[PDB]
Amino acid sequence: QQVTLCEQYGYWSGNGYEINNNLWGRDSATSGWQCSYLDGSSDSGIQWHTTWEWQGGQHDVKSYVYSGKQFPRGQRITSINSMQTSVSWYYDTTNVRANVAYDIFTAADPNHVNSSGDYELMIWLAKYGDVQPIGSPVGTVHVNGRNWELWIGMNGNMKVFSFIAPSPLNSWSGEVKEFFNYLQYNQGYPAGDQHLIVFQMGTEAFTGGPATMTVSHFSANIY
Repeated sequence: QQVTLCEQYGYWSGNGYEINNNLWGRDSATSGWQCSYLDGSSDSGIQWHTTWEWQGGQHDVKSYVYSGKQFPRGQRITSINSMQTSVSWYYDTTNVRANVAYDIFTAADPNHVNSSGDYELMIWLAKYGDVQPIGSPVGTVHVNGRNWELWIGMNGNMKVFSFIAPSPLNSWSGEVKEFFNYLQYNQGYPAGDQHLIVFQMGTEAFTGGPATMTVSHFSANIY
């Protein structure tokens, strides 16, 4: 398809969802391109896909195109009752260096710019090739009925918690409050002083292609 977004930061919004052709790191590449496509949307979720090829800058993310759930600013993490989400996705080739991940920012200032936060929570449903999260792994943790390798890193002032699935999860239904709750009581995360800034699902593309990630369904319910 209904909408095609090939420009850097090309953007679509509808039904409480959005897509951003978020090619933030494209200058790191020696060549390449990427488009994002809206296949359909309703109040209950969005269907979209992205196709890309990127070369050069081996360890650099070229893009994190995403579908975001829209929500009002000002929701304190401990006051949020549910951050339920469901996704089904597939890559047309595994011969890429890329991941599939949720990206979530929180900040003490509820009006923080949406490109960062005081804290970042990532949930990596798949990783292809030798790509690795920021920081270092601290062990396996059991969260929301599944096991994850937890990585902790620092990007400027922002502390980053990345939960990595042990094998690709092409379909996942989760309660993201369980991840914040785990962090609150095991990693010193000050959830009572933090507010939700973004809630996104997408793919970080490093190198390879042409490759397509198709998202058959993405939805979230935040209240």
